[PDB]
Amino acid sequence: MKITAVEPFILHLPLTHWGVVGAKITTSDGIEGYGFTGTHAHLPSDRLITSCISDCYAPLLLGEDASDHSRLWTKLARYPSLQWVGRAGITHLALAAVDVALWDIKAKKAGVPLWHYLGGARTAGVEAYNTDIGWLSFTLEDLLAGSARAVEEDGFTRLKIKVGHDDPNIDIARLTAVRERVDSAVRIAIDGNGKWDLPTCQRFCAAAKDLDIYWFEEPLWYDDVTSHARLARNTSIPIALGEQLYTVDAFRSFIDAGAVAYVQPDVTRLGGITEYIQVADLALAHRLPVVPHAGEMSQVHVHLSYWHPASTILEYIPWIKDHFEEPIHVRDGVYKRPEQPGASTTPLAESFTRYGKAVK
Amino acid sequence: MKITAVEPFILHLPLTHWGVVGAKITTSDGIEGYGFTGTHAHLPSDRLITSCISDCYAPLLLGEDASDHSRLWTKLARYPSLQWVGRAGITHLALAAVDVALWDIKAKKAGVPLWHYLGGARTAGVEAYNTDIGWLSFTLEDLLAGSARAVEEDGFTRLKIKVGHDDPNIDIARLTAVRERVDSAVRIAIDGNGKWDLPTCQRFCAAAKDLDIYWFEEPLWYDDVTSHARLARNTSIPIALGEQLYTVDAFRSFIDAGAVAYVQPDVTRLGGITEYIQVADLALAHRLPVVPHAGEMSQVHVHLSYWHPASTILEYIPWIKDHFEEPIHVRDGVYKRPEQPGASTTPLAESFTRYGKAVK
Amino acid sequence: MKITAVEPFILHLPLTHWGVVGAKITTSDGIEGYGFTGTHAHLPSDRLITSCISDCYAPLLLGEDASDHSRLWTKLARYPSLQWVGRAGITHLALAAVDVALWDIKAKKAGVPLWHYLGGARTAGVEAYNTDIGWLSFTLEDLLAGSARAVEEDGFTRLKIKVGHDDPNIDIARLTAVRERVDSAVRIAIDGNGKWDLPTCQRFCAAAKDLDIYWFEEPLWYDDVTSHARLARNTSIPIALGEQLYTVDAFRSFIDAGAVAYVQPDVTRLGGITEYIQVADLALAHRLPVVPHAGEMSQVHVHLSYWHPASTILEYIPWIKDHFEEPIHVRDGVYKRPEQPGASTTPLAESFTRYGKAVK
Amino acid sequence: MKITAVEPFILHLPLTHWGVVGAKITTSDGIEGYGFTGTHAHLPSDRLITSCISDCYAPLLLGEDASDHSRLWTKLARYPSLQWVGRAGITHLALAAVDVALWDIKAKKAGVPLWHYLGGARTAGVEAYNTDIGWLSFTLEDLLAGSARAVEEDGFTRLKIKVGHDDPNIDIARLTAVRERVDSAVRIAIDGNGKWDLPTCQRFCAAAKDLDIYWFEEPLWYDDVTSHARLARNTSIPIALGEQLYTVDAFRSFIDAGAVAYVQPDVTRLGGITEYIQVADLALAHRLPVVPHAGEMSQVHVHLSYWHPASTILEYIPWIKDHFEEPIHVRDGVYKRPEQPGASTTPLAESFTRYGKAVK
Amino acid sequence: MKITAVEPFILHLPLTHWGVVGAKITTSDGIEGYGFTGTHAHLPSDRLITSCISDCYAPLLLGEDASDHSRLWTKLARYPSLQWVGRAGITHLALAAVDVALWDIKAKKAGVPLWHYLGGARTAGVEAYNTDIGWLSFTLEDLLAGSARAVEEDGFTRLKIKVGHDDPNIDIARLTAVRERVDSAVRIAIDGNGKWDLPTCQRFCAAAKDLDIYWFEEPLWYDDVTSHARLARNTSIPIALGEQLYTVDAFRSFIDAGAVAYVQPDVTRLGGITEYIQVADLALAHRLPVVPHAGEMSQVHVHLSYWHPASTILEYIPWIKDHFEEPIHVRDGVYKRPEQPGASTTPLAESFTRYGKAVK
Ligand SMILES: [Cl-]
Ligand SMILES: [Cl-]
Ligand SMILES: [Cl-]
Ligand SMILES: [Cl-]
Ligand SMILES: [Cl-]
Repeated sequence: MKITAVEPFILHLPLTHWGVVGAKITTSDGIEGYGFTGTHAHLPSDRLITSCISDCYAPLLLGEDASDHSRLWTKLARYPSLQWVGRAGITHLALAAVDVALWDIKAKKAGVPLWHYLGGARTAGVEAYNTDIGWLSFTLEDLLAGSARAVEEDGFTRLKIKVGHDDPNIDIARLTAVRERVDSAVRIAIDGNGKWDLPTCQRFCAAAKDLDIYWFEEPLWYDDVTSHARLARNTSIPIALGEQLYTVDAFRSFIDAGAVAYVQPDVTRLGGITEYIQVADLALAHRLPVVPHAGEMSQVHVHLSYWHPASTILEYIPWIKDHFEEPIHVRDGVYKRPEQPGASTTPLAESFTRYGKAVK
Repeated sequence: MKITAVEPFILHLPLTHWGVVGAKITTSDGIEGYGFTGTHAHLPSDRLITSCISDCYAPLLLGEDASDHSRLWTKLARYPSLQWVGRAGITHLALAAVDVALWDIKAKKAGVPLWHYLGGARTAGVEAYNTDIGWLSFTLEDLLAGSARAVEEDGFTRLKIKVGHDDPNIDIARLTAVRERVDSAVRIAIDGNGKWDLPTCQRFCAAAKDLDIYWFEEPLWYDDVTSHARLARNTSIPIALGEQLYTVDAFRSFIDAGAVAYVQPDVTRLGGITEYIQVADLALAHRLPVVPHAGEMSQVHVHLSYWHPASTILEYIPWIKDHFEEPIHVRDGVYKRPEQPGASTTPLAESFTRYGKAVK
Repeated sequence: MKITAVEPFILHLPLTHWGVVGAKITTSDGIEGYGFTGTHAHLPSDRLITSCISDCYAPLLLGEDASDHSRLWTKLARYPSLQWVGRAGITHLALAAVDVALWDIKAKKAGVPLWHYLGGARTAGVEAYNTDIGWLSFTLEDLLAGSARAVEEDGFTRLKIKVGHDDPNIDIARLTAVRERVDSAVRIAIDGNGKWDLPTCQRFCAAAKDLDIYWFEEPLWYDDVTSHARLARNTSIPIALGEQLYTVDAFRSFIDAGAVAYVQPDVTRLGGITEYIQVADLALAHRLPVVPHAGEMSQVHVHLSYWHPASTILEYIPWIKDHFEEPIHVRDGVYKRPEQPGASTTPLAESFTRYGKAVK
Repeated sequence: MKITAVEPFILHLPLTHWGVVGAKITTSDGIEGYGFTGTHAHLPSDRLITSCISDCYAPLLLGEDASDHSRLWTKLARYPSLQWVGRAGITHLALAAVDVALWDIKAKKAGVPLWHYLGGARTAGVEAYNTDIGWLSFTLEDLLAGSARAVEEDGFTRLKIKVGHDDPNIDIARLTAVRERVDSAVRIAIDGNGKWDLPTCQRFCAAAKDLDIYWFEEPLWYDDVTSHARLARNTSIPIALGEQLYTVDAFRSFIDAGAVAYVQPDVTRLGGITEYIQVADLALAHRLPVVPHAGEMSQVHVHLSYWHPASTILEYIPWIKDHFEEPIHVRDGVYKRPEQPGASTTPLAESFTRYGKAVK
Repeated sequence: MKITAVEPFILHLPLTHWGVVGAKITTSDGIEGYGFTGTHAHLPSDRLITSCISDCYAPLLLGEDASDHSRLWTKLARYPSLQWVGRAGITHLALAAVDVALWDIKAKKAGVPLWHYLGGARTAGVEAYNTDIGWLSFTLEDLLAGSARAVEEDGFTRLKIKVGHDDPNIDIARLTAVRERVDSAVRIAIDGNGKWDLPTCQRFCAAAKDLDIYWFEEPLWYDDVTSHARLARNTSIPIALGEQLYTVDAFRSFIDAGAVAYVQPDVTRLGGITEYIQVADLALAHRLPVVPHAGEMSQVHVHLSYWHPASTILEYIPWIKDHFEEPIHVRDGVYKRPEQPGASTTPLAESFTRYGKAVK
């Protein structure tokens, strides 16, 4: 159906805030689709994304058939003046938001949740891992208490804990303490957020040999394929990355080099669901697991991980879920399978009233 | 909707015959989907495929929601007793037929042609190349006359000519004659159908250095990645292959080795549209062109090439088109964009009446 | 001598059953040869193999000199309509059965067991490893009791234990318990049946560093060479595979990549003895050991491992041996050397009466 | 000296227009530095860059010592909320403008042209190549006349001609005609602007074997390293690229892979002069020539090429030079060495009056 | 049957002479097997081989079952004191003679020619190439006359011509003259007998670019794998080698490095038929053609090429054929298929009488 309106929006949601920055696209039948990227919720930079949506993309969308999501992806991504200042960064993040909104429309029009629209479920239950208990800012005391709570009270058996102290031996100590505190059958991944260099990572990985580390996410600088490839060969600890990669080309470079074992596409960083599927298919071809980064707090990725056969487990951070018409939900470490039509990107009406910010 | 019947069929269509061997799948709403593989039309081997469909796959399909095409692909592909004698060959070809039928249903239920269902057109016109004028059995005078007719009367600007004489210099002579006869603006690809070894191909490619060969399809043994990689490095002539590869895994091996430049998935050889899309996405990640082999005489591939953004040109062989509810059609070297709901796999009643063969 | 009859057969033998699916080939002198592949004993899929034998291969065999086993291998394997839907899967499994039957005839006509026909014994005793005590379905209690019995009562000093729980630490625990229970001089190989991905295998292999694992069979997806190559470089635990590979080309890809150390051809998966010997010679060239997978429960492989100089040890599963005219036999962990003319593929006459199933 | 103001500006200069989009930075002593990126001059996208400068970077610059250009590069590039939506694209282009402005200030305060500030001249004369005669839009007669005029009347001995027709043989025809028209001592580089795929490029390069092509710029997709590496090995024609690469990391990937011989950093695409120097030093380490792309129409690059010892020749496009206080000037194919203090980025008042656009 | 005698022999046959140096092995049933290596017919070095046979191998053979050819190969090859001074050279050449004799016995006892014993014919006719017209010692006029006679009078369509002048341009001149004289449909391979170094070969191959050279045999030093690999990548001319390689290990090194395309095992250099088959199987795995070198003047290789499916064409040199009970025979460029029981290694009585030399 024809697109009749494209309206950007900015929500600043409490955890200082997570930025949900995106597009509401309306079609002639009254269906409204939502898509968004994720930000640090600084208004002036959020507005660069919304300005791209309203000022650059909206004119390319109005009057077009929203059903043509593949064709429209290319129309926007390859628009010469925009790709000139793009292929990555703010134009690509704005593209992601539009793309997700178009898929939300497709599934809504079909009257089904996105995982069903795409071809059905590949599992009866997508297992979750809890990231929210693992932030680097936590004292050891608080890291331990939250980890224990997640496992002993909330039924998680998979956690992700941040590392990245200047001296990685501090992280060895923290992880050692967590390993002593929780049951051995708890899986523990770690995440360095690109903080360390190759030699630092080599030493840390050797020192972590007995800690049963599930994966090491973003150990090295985001755009440095070779360091990751060298690290992967130097340790048995699996390397995970993808959060920060904007394109299928970047994923191909990392995957083909053996620089990543756990592939982490993100519809808010790549060009939406469209480019996500391309990367997930690339991972499938290599028989590598797809574990997407929660740039949208898993609101979209729950669908993709219920559907795409290379998927395994799914990141859980509960910050924003209750602000959506269909919150993600985890019970005893398993994601509920979505039921509502669309991609569960639709915020509650009150979310705009309470947390919305002016785009201009 | 629930699957209520699965009926295999065999057509032996004249050009000595082309085998259209597949499945008609009916759902509770009365919609009928068709999918098929392509064979040499020998009844006893055709019946191995249909028996797999009726005796092995039908029990796994009846009562299932046809909408769940992704889940059902896995259910059939990974059924233990079947994959034990599978992963390639008969079982995988039967899987392809089923998968295509499920996608035909999906697009029929949506009321749109498959290319539109998938997200819209990536081009206003898919250019064709004529393979039917180039068979190795043609005398030089007939090769010349047909090549010239296709170009000068029928408006093709792209041809594919078979090679594969025991002495490749005979093929050099034939191609030299065609090049002299037709305008220089005619693109001419060639196809060896896996007939030669590496050294033979090295010599031939060097001898063809001035013939402006667009690509060399299946120069070497189908399962030999390394020979293709070595050939690709030894010549500037691009290598095309894929029509004999059964799995995404095989395509990954060839693509990552630099053993193929023109990637040729085939929904009749891979596991249908489902696996085709995975391979096309893999090619996209490498920025390689997707030019599918006409194992279904382009009835399905016309949709996929109109849609998938890595697609370029499309093989044309006119043998069976007139036996379909929506025949492919090429005018002035360009494929007509399909209009009818479905994947244009539905044959006419006359085809079954005149050319249908008993499956048991 | 001329082939006068080709008759497929299906036996379902108790361990729910193992399928012995093959061909009985009769020559003009009254000699009858037997060859077979192995299946899960599901009648409808077994019949695809027998239908290939009767409907496609028999016409190509009747009247031919059975002595010409090499020429006939090519005649069947490369028959255009069949290789079109082959190179792997059901056509290739049917080929294996025919090939083995032809070799059984050759040795029977010569009046000697196959290992002697081929050129004599390379060892005085082929050592066995017991797989039958190691199934993944066994409780730890039963795994321990059977392992202990095999070693302490039955004289095995080599075992193979299955792994592949979703959490490999469960397999670490099981193997740790077995290692504690049996003497240190017991060799223990493991087998994952392609269940895990690369990062999972890396972690498991590191965690198994002190368990003295003899080899790790099929750790990764069967058609994924690169993951196996990366794993092999990441651990000192040797990688074994081949059970699932249909062709010499696939073996070459794995072997040349350093993706396999223990080479496991199988006459029931490859194209019979003919293709087995090619793969064993390929392994010999690389000075790698040949340890064939018991797809025929070692009835044929006992001959090949007594003869081929790259051979080392031999898998033992006792399910079907007593149904043959010359059962394999293991005493104190050593295979008896076969005595009877042929390839010990001939079932007892009563086996057909008791366990035979109609092919049509 | 302390930064007291940061003012973005947008110029749309006629050649349909070239966008000069940047920042004027004022220090407490009244010195004004100018820096800019280059765009297609579409106001709504230009404003994304200026908004980043005013809304995001200005608060990080005001009150800082402009002398600290290295520290300030890092402060802006790594500001967490900005790098989160950056590392490339809009934020990085805005960073480039700021960085160039700070270097302009540095050289102005020193009272010398930038090439002198940096350490003096590596050559008595930087030779130019004329790009402006070679646009793909030119008819053959106009391509010929302009190429000949540049050489025979204006004293150029180096040209760059666009390629990129759908059929590269049209480009072969055009280049053949130019080669026949002009003296053999004229160097002719070509530029495909990322239009073709690997196989197309292989065929074209082989067809251009006798045309004495100096380099082939951007033959392939900008983010595809492997295709460039494979092409570079397949032809003797040198590959040039860099004008679309945003980071030193991307340049390292291409250079180390042997995917580029002529390295083309651009201060308007990389993070200014600061990052340009890093890339030029990387090229120097590989003994590869540095030939920067004219994203700033060589106003800045004339300094960098006069100075950096890996520099060779310099692109010339005359579109905007007359709008600057110190226009580039080429006589007899040689660039004039800049004389005025600064980086020759200061535009004339008339340019703002006639071609300036409102940023908000 | 038990071996009752082992008698070495030396024949110096005229073409200055070719040395046929080997073993006659008698079994208890009176069957006599013959096998031999090929030498330059210098008596004192020939006697080293015969002394190894009589003094070292005979004691290991007497009383053994000749049927056990595989076991006996190992017994002799690995005898510690012998392998200590072996693995190549004299001991291995003597081993070859013994091995061939045992296979001759095997086929004689079976009452069939060796190609039939091994499993039947892979072709209706093995094509020959004439080497005897191409010796480096021939003047150009004699090279021309003989090449033309072979083609125009004797019906050869395949020739091999020696190269190896100090200045390879003399060889270019000779080959150019032959190419001008004979029809273009004549295939012409060349052979340098290890005379040149890598750079010399690179220049020669480039100079031969238009001479349609079928293969370049032994271009480089026999034990230098890397030079061959580098040459093979530098030219389209195929590299052939193997006639100087003693072991399967050496062949594996060359084949896996891409240093050979035409694989040339020789039963007189490798350890007989036994090792030849291993190498032929290795070549088959790589889909490379097997074209054995005539160290036994094709008396044995005619069988192996009629049988082994990787075989293609066969070298022809007529020097010694008339001295055998079953001479090779070539008519119209095709080898006669052997008919007599055995491996056609049995010499005529006259050969011993006229050309036999005392071994002690
Ligand atoms: Cl996982
Ligand atoms: Cl194309
Ligand atoms: Cl072993
Ligand atoms: Cl230069
Ligand atoms: Cl050949």
